Amino acid sequence: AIAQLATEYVFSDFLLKEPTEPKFKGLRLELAVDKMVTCIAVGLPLLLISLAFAQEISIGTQISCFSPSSFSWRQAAFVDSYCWAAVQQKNSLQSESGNLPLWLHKFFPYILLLFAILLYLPPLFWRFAAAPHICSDLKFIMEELDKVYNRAIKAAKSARDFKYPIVEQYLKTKKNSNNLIIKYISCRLLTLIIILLACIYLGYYFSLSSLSDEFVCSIKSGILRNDSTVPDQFQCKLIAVGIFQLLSVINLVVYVLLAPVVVYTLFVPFRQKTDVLKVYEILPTFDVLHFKSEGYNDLSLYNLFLEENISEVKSYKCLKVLENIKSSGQGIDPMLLLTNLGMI
Amino acid sequence: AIAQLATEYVFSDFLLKEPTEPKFKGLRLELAVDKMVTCIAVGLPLLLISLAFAQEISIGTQISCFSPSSFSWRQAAFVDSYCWAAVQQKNSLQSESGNLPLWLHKFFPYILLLFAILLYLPPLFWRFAAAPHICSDLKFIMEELDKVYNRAIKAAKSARDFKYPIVEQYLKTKKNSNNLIIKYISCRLLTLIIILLACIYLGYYFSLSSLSDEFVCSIKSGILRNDSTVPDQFQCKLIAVGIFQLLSVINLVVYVLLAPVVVYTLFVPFRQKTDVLKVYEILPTFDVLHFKSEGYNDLSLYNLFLEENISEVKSYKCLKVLENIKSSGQGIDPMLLLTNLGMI
Amino acid sequence: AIAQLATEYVFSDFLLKEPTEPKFKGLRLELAVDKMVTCIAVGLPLLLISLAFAQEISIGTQISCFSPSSFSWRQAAFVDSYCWAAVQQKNSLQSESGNLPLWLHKFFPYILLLFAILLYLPPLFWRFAAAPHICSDLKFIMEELDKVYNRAIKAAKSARDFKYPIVEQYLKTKKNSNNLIIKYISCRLLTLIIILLACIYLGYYFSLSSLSDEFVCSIKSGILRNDSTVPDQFQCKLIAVGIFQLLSVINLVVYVLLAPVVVYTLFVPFRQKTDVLKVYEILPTFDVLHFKSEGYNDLSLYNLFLEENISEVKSYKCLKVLENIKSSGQGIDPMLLLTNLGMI
Amino acid sequence: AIAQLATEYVFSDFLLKEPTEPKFKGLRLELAVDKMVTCIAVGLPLLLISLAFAQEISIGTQISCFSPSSFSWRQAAFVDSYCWAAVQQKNSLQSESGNLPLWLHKFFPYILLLFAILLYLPPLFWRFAAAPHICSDLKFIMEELDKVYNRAIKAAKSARDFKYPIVEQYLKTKKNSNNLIIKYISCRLLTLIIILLACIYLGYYFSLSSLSDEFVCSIKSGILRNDSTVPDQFQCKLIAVGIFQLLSVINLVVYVLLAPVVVYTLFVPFRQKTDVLKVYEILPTFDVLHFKSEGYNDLSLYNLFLEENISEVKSYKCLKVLENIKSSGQGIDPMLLLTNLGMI
Ligand SMILES: CC(C)CCC[C@@H](C)[C@H]1CC[C@H]2[C@@H]3CC=C4C[C@@H](O)CC[C@]4(C)[C@H]3CC[C@]12C
Ligand SMILES: CC(C)CCC[C@@H](C)[C@H]1CC[C@H]2[C@@H]3CC=C4C[C@@H](O)CC[C@]4(C)[C@H]3CC[C@]12C
Ligand SMILES: CC(C)CCC[C@@H](C)[C@H]1CC[C@H]2[C@@H]3CC=C4C[C@@H](O)CC[C@]4(C)[C@H]3CC[C@]12C
Ligand SMILES: CC(C)CCC[C@@H](C)[C@H]1CC[C@H]2[C@@H]3CC=C4C[C@@H](O)CC[C@]4(C)[C@H]3CC[C@]12C
Ligand SMILES: CC(C)CCC[C@@H](C)[C@H]1CC[C@H]2[C@@H]3CC=C4C[C@@H](O)CC[C@]4(C)[C@H]3CC[C@]12C
Ligand SMILES: CC(C)CCC[C@@H](C)[C@H]1CC[C@H]2[C@@H]3CC=C4C[C@@H](O)CC[C@]4(C)[C@H]3CC[C@]12C
Ligand SMILES: CC(C)CCC[C@@H](C)[C@H]1CC[C@H]2[C@@H]3CC=C4C[C@@H](O)CC[C@]4(C)[C@H]3CC[C@]12C
Ligand SMILES: CC(C)CCC[C@@H](C)[C@H]1CC[C@H]2[C@@H]3CC=C4C[C@@H](O)CC[C@]4(C)[C@H]3CC[C@]12C
Ligand SMILES: *[C@@H]1O[C@H](CO)[C@@H](O)[C@H](O)[C@H]1NC(C)=O
Ligand SMILES: *[C@@H]1O[C@H](CO)[C@@H](O)[C@H](O)[C@H]1NC(C)=O
Ligand SMILES: *[C@@H]1O[C@H](CO)[C@@H](O)[C@H](O)[C@H]1NC(C)=O
Ligand SMILES: *[C@@H]1O[C@H](CO)[C@@H](O)[C@H](O)[C@H]1NC(C)=O
Repeated sequence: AIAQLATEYVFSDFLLKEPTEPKFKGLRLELAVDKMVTCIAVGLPLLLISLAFAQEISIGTQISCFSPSSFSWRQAAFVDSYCWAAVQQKNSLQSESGNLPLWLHKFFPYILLLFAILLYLPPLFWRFAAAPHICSDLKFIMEELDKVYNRAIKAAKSARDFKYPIVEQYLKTKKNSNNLIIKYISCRLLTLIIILLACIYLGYYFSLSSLSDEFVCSIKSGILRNDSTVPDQFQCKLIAVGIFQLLSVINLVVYVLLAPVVVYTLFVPFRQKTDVLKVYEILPTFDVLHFKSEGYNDLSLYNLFLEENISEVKSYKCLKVLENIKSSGQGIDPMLLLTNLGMI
Repeated sequence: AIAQLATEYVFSDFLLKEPTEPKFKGLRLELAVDKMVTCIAVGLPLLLISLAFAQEISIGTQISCFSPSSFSWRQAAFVDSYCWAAVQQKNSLQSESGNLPLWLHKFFPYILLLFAILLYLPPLFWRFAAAPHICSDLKFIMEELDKVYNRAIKAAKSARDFKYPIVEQYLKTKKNSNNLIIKYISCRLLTLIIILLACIYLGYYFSLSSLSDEFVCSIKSGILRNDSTVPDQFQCKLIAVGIFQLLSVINLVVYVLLAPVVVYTLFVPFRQKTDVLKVYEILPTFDVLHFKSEGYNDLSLYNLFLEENISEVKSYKCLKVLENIKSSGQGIDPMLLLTNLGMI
Repeated sequence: AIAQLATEYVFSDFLLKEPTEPKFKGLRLELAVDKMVTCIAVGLPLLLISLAFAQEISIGTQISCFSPSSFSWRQAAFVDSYCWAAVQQKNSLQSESGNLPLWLHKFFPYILLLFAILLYLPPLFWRFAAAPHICSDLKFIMEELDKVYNRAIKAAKSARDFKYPIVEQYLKTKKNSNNLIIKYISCRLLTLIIILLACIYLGYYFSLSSLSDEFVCSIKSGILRNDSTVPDQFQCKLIAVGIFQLLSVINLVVYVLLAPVVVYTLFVPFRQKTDVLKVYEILPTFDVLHFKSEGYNDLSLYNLFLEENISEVKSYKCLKVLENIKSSGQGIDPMLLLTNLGMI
Repeated sequence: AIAQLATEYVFSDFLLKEPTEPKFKGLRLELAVDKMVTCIAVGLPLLLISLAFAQEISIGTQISCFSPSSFSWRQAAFVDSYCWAAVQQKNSLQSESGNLPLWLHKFFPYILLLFAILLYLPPLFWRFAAAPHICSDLKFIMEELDKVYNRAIKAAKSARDFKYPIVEQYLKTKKNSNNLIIKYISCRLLTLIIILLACIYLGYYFSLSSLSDEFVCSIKSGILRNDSTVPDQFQCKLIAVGIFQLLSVINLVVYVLLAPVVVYTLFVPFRQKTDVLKVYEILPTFDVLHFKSEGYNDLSLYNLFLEENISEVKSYKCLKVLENIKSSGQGIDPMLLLTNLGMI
């Protein structure tokens, strides 16, 4: 039913499932905006496919040819099925709009499924190629941040009663390499191109005259070519073409609204803001150097992933509340850190 | 069946599922009133869609055109399907009420699903954008309250046998920022606007003459335009239009009753009452300062979320019972706190 | 529905399920490229089979013979079923394209299923014959790497405050044996041959005239051979043949794009690059000798499997970050290793 | 659907499920070749049964008798059902090929299911009679091997810083008894005989003229015997007989390819090679005596089961890597064993 399709595709965790494995425990591995874009671009065409053939919106068979009254039920069924299979056969049918509109009307669900698959492909390539590496690197970075926070609080407590910046060096090294950012931009660009092509196709499909679904059909090949009792042609109409056009314009609207989001996603350096690591600069055990901005490198992408999935880090949360309290400046950062006692 | 739909949509945890993740363990992340509003506004139109096409209420096909007796079954089926697809084609049909009523009668389930999706969108935006931040902040606040309660009871026990207000400073800082409250008000306002538009549409749909479902249909395009055996027109009726109007007025009543709730929700400062933190003011380790009221800021929203999901805090429950006992004044707050022995 | 099939076969973990057993905990046991190739080559033909007979794309029965009007419904049904069963019987039918096109049109789903099974066979043979051995060997290798890393860090810590290369000897011994690599190459080659044969078949099927689906059928055997009221022949058409050809060309395109991937897979020594063990050469407890390259031996395959599933090793990750930091050369490898404190 | 059947029967763990009980944790209890043979021989005929009546390959009803035009739909249905039930009644029908072909055409699914059940019976008898005993014995043997390995490594460590061969005596005793091997050979031989009988039946079924499915049917018993309006006979055809023959030849090919595998399985002593226990002979605590070869006794079968499910033993894996390293001979077996430190 329509409501069942809605529950499956919008109100359920459709493509929102976290990786089912212990390797990525709590790691999104995909930005929220990218996940939203993929979920829409994939589950919208599927939802429209399901809707267009819902038991309520669908009168019945997808084509009716209006055989003569003399024709029996199965003769008329032969006519309808023959014309359905003959939309491909150009000789059989003669339609003013041509045969491409008939092909599109017959295979619209296939085309929507193709667009959905093509849009799901780049996210899958990301999740299967560049996701494990970033997951491992980000897990190491979070562990290092937790360890340095613990060491700093222990030092502060000892004072009240190595020291090498490994994480900073690793981030600096990531500043050079750009394979991950190149893959990310390539997959986003392919998604954008697929969306644009889908928009072109949907606009063309919705621009039809709405009468191209009606085509003339001739079961006059073979032994029936010279038969007399059979009329030279029939009036066939492809039902649900109006529904297809409505859903196609809906998908076109959604995709044109979505494309600016993908373009904004492509410009990762601009998105790289609100320095996540700036909060850690007040730790004595952490060097006061952010050095993450203004670069078409994997460093900006790692900064984005950190700003996305750093809320799960207790040390980061503690430092964030310390920073927020520092806005008033009533107290002292080391005193607040010592009082917090948030090692684990 | 009707009962199955009821069990799925009203008697089950439809959209009442808690976040399936360890990050939010026991945190609602959504006020009870907001959750009720979203659940109604989403699962009502879906329930009505399912009901309108239930196997019992539905006689059968959604349109019947009453072809002549001479017409065969599949000729009549062609007529019915053609008219179903031609509700869009204005030239084919001539109805007194126009063609918009026919469009609405055909696509009412789609319109209800659209309203449900549009009403579910703002809650989803909230849960995916502003929910993680408030979850982390509120978890930190609850942990700080538990820790300060433990410290105060330990101090009392030591007396019988830092001290910095970090949580108060954090709340004071939240008094300034307003991004969360702005997002909350924006999503509530969008929900209200969607509800009002849905009410307008449902009132228009229910105000129809009830005879607009009957339209005249002409299969007279193409080779059949000059055919003689076919009548110039047919009498088609869109079945289930009365059911659609009944369910639409039901949804209109529900939404007009719900809109005052959304308006009341918009005025969060008025809702900010029954100070949750007032109970903690009797703790020696906690400063006697509430400072949370009369502000279009995130502080009021945090106060609401606390008053919502603070019952899970054992220290808060203990302080609440101490406060309630203090109404009589027979005993002493520190003595009762020491006797409680409710560290964990 | 079409969307359900898509969810099952592309958006779900179809053939992507990890081995359901404690023996292989986190071990892929199959390279990512090989898994992708198998998943495509298997779940594409199945998806096309499901699509070709979807409730929306399918008009109805797969063959209609257009019995005379005098014929009753069940007489026409007998004609259709007889011709469906007589596509095999060459005498009954006379078609210009022959009888092989009719066989193919009738049994296309069977042929796609056969290709899917034949393509799934070599992966299954691998997973049931050569997977347990490589799993055990690789688990031992990872355990040895973890143990040597722990010993090296313990030695470094002791200095700050046996020694036999068992793993290196085992890898060197693997350099000689080649049964695993021979099995891998044989299964890949069989997969490639099956893909090529499938491409040949699909090209032949798509090269048909598109009118071979229309064949002449004669129910004139037995008592009906000399019957007069029955016409000497009927015009039968195999519906969905156009859909079969469309999906067959789609599968042909996918398989021709996939075959280069399989050919590249066959050349494992070229794939053996980015020495995984090179990072471990900086450990005092590990001998400085890689000795893994330029060989049609199981050593290259083991190197590939290591480069695939070594990210799960904490010691390997730590050594990798040490290597990446060494690019700048600011610090010292032993000092960084001591500071890391990543025993477990 | 066809793809669903494929997923259930070839791509899923059909009859590949490990024993669902804690008694056999990780013990196959069935050789890989035997499991493959059983899985094929059982799930192939079931798959063919499901395929032959798939919603796509099946035109409709399994028999059509071509009643006269004067006959009504339910008169024709009576004719078809009567002939379907009268394939057994020899007097009613007169077919050139006889009545056995009609029996076979009607009950082919039953015959395939019978063959599948008969082939599944011997494996079930094994798993319910001789599997628990071998499971217990093999678990004891693995535990003894682990214990002796632990004792030997402990002795080596003590030197660096009872002694009775219970397992060897148990294996020697198993050398005498042969009940398990006799049961194994009997079940394999019964499986082979069932496969041969199935091949005979399938060859006979596929050797039919392909026109035996067409039989003459006479509804002329009872009050209708002397009725005039009813024709003396009808032309009935059993649909799907061609599909049955195709699938039967497929099953015949599979079974003839499989029978050599079963014959090779029967010769267990030849399969008994690559002495698993030879690796343990280098342990000081283990006597240097294999004494397992060249015997129609349970010892060879136990050797096969060990070679199958010994990879799960850490001590065996360690000894195997020690053996492989000994190929070069660079080091010493006791030194390598001491350095390994693989007690558990
Ligand atoms: C997804 C991508 C590939 C879709 C590409 C656009 C498709 C949907 C449409 C939009 C405009 C279309 C073209 C418009 C006009 C003509 C001229 C005609 O004489 C032949 C077909 C041809 C050349 C059409 C082919 C298909 C076409 C290119
Ligand atoms: C992503 C955005 C830009 C998509 C907007 C849809 C655009 C591309 C659509 C809307 C209307 C469409 C046009 C409608 C009609 C025709 C006439 C036909 O003979 C050739 C294609 C052509 C000229 C179409 C080309 C594509 C088109 C311009
Ligand atoms: C969800 C929102 C967009 C719904 C908006 C209201 C819809 C349901 C209805 C209510 C009143 C309607 C209008 C009433 C009268 C007319 C005048 C007529 O000559 C053209 C249509 C037009 C202009 C209608 C368009 C659709 C309309 C605006
Ligand atoms: C949220 C609350 C206010 C909704 C209450 C429903 C109201 C808005 C409904 C109920 C009856 C409706 C009217 C019924 C009939 C017509 C005549 C038509 O030619 C134009 C629209 C118009 C004038 C409708 C406008 C909307 C309407 C006034
Ligand atoms: C999967 C593998 C086995 C498929 C092999 C190719 C199949 C699909 C096709 C492609 C070309 C075909 C051949 C083309 C021409 C002829 C000549 C004709 O007089 C008899 C059939 C015969 C000999 C065909 C047999 C089937 C054939 C070989
Ligand atoms: C893997 C790649 C190479 C596959 C590409 C498809 C090729 C092999 C296909 C496409 C068109 C096909 C041809 C189409 C028509 C005929 C005529 C027929 O009488 C014999 C087979 C023959 C000659 C086919 C042989 C195979 C063929 C050449
Ligand atoms: C599974 C086992 C039992 C199958 C045994 C073979 C079956 C399928 C077939 C193969 C050959 C067949 C026989 C061939 C010829 C005749 C002679 C005829 O006048 C009576 C039936 C009889 C005697 C057939 C009986 C059934 C038969 C034995
Ligand atoms: C396991 C292997 C050997 C099976 C190979 C199938 C063999 C046994 C099949 C293939 C063709 C079959 C023959 C086909 C036709 C007839 C004629 C009939 O009047 C008696 C049975 C008889 C003589 C069949 C006996 C069995 C048969 C020889
Ligand atoms: C049909 O009859 C015409 C008469 O002109 C003839 O040309 C044609 O070949 C016939 N077709 C068939 C299929 O017999
Ligand atoms: C139908 O016949 C009329 C007669 O006036 C003619 O004008 C019209 O073009 C014909 N239509 C078709 C589709 O042939
Ligand atoms: C049909 O009648 C013809 C007349 O020539 C005869 O040859 C043939 O044998 C008959 N067929 C049957 C099945 O009785
Ligand atoms: C049918 O009529 C015949 C006439 O010869 C007679 O012999 C036979 O008994 C009748 N059968 C029945 C069932 O009445």
